Parts: sequence; C-alpha cells; structure tokens
Amino acid sequence: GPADCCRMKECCTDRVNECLQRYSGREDKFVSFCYQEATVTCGSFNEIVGCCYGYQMCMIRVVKPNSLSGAHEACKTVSCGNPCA
Amino acid sequence: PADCCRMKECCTDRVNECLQRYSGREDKFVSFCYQEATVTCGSFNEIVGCCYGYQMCMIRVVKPNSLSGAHEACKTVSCGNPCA
Repeated sequence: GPADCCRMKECCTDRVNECLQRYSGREDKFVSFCYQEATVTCGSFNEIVGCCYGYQMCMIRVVKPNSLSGAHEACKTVSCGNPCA
Repeated sequence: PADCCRMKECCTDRVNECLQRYSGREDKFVSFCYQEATVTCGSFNEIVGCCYGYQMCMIRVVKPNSLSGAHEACKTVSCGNPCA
C-alpha cells in the first residue's frame, strides 16, 4: 500500500534494476519477473498495472543480455502512465 | 504520456506559483491554487487532484506572508492515493 506514487516509481525502477542485476546474462527474460517482484515490494495502486508500467514496457523493448545498465538508465525516467488503470 | 512524479513536481510548483499571486492572503487561496494546479498539471482523479497530501499539508501549514517556508515544508510530503 504505497503512500506516494512518485516514491512508488523510484522504488520500482531501483528494485527492477537490482533484481535484474541478479539475473546477469539473461536480463531480458527476467524483466517481467523482476517487475512483479518490484510491484509486490514497492506496492501499487492497481496490481495489474504495477509500480511503473511504462518502465516495464521500456525495459522489455530495450534490455538485452549483459547490457542492463544502459537500458535502465534510458528507461528509468520514461513516463509510467496511469497508476490507476 | 502521464507520469506521477512529473505530475507531483508540476503540482507543487504550480500551487506555489499560484499562491505567489496572493501575497498576504495565501491561506485563503490554497484550495483555489490547488484547483489551478490540478487543471494545469492534470490528475488521475480530478476530485483528488494532482497531489492531495500536498494540498492538505499546505492547508495546515500556509499562513499569511510565510508561503515559501510552507512550500518548502510540504513539497516532499506523500501525495496519497491518486486514484481515489
């Protein structure tokens, strides 16, 4: 149950990044898994949407094996979209 | 493309700028300026507005001629649920 949507976003992108850092060499295959993990820990206002949906979509588009950091740096500021639906 | 961080920053900036027009009477204009900020920055629920926690914080803290301190105190406060 997040108290603030922006804090939720910051938490979201940090946690996804760290999680994907655990999956080095296969990061692209774990973007969704790590996003779900981040949604549980950081919370969400709609669990279907999660803690930052635009970031998940960006990372799915961009993340390649052993290339995590550039993808995260590029995607972390993208608009999350509507947290409600 | 909406973003709640950008929305929050827009919200508090716009409320502050709006209240800067009402020097000496800021306390009476907090809600007005929050409506102005909500229209300008957008919201995910128009009744809730662009940052509800900030509105309530400013209602509590803003006194005549002390706007900047109030804004500084309130601008990082939790917005609450943007949806309802």
